[PDB]
Amino acid sequence: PPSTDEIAKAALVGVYNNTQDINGFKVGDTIYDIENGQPKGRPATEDDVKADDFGGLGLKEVLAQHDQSLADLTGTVEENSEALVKTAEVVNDISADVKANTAAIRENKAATANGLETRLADA
Amino acid sequence: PPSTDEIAKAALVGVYNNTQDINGFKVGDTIYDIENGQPKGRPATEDDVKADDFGGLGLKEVLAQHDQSLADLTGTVEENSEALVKTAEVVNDISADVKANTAAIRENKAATANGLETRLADA
Amino acid sequence: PPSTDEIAKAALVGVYNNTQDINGFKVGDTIYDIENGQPKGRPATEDDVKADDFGGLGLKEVLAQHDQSLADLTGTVEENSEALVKTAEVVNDISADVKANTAAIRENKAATANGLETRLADA
Repeated sequence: PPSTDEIAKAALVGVYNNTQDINGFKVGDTIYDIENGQPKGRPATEDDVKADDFGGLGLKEVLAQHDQSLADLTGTVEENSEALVKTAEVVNDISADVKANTAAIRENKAATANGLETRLADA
Repeated sequence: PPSTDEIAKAALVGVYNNTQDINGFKVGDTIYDIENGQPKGRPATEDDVKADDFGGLGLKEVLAQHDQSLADLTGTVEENSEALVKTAEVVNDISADVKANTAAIRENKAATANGLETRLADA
Repeated sequence: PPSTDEIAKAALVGVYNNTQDINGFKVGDTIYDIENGQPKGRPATEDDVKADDFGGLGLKEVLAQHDQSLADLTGTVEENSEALVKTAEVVNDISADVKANTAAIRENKAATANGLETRLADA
């Protein structure tokens, strides 16, 4: 069987490894495992750091980076939403002016006494 | 050296601390450390909660909040993408009408017997 | 009291559980607890997997999924930002053409000798 002493040491080493998973590690930090039922330390190299799923940052630090990313990205998305509204307002305005002008173009597309005397004269 | 008993107790306390990191803690939860090689508990105060990198939420809960944020933010981004397409369609439509009207404005910008008788008469 | 042996075993089991929280588990993985101060294993069923807050993925894997989501979503948001700029440029262009045409429509909306002789004749 494993003695109480071996169990205890394996638990302590396990705890250390989870603590590095949570809090991160860097070049030169001790990395521990169990060998001959004894804890054995060696220094983390840059290869160990690169082999870690998150480059040794630890879960807490990656989560903090995600908080910053989320807040920043939400800010850009908010700026884009407002730009969309402003653009839609302008476009509707332009849509009214193009129709008013169309109607104007349509509209502007408009294109005895004698016997007595004789007897006397005879004398 | 540290006895088996001290190793075991330090491992148990280490486990408890990682478990609080993962699952969170709140005011009044016991916080444990090792003193004189013995585990020692004290109550978490609001100062301890505030001093934690994630306010005592724990890694699981912060990750759940990130799941909700991601799903919500992706929904807004999806709404913005569709608004963009609808806006582009309308704008292209307007772009066709402004050119048709321009051409119309261009186009509408258009702006013996006698001797015998005598001898007789003599008589 | 709890013996050193019980403390050690409880620490080892605690470590295993945190390690599954961090790294994930799947159907058929051993799940351990403490019973009669002894560690006791049983196989994870699909019910256990479903009962886990993240379906047994583990914190590292959920964080990796969040990295992929963040990078992808940031890419869409970047595409939307550029589409917005291109749309705004086009709209401003159209806004200039609608005003030029308006002014054109306005402008095109334009709509003794005798006594001597007698004495002689008498002879």
